[PDB]
Amino acid sequence: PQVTLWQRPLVTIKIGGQLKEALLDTGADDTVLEEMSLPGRWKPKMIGGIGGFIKVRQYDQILIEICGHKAIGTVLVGPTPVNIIGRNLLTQIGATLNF
Amino acid sequence: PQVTLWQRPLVTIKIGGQLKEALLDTGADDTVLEEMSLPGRWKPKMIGGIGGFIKVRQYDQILIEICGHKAIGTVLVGPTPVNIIGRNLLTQIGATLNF
Ligand SMILES: O=C1N(Cc2ccc(CO)cc2)[C@H](Cc2ccccc2)[C@H](O)[C@@H](O)[C@@H](Cc2ccccc2)N1Cc1ccc(CO)cc1
Repeated sequence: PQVTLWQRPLVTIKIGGQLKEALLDTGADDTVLEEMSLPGRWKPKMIGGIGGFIKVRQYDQILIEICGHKAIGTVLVGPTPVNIIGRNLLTQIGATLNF
Repeated sequence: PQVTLWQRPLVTIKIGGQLKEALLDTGADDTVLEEMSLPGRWKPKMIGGIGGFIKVRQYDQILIEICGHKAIGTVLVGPTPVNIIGRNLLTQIGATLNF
């Protein structure tokens, strides 16, 4: 769909059986989700944002369905205030930015 | 321009006589720029991100030129590590997200 930016560009995702809303975020290189139940192995990573750094657990090869579209990739889970879909998955879904 | 997201979507901007590069960011409601010299005065605000909060100065009715396109809006100037163009100006240059 084409999304104007008058309102935050929020999408529904299903990950790990659960349904969330997430922000489409061209400024994030990676995806980061608030804290959740994901099975399996992960690694601690820390990421920096505005405001400072958080510690995050990195899960690889996670399937996400985002709007109708299905991607697989790394998701970082951690204390974010918002769920962010960043460019590692945006390029799989084929999102583009236009002006 | 149509911009795919395999690299960070950066553009050149001109603000207050100075040239800078900034990130086009759909996750960000507002524009926040690294510390620089701007005329006029300003109001102090606090914004929160990952990591937490920062203290910034709001300037309003600032002219920015972002690729060939001029826009006026509020700009937050503060200790961000990256210059960010958020939705308040992305709206004025007519940016859309498409997938
Ligand atoms: O911290 C933010 N990161 C940090 C970030 C870093 C890494 C990842 C995973 O790779 C995800 C997010 C981005 C901007 C940025 C990039 C790199 C370094 C520093 C900053 C993001 O792209 C922006 O959308 C919001 C995301 C956000 C939005 C709401 C609440 C929390 C987080 N922010 C914060 C932000 C908030 C308000 C404004 C002004 O309105 C601008 C930025």
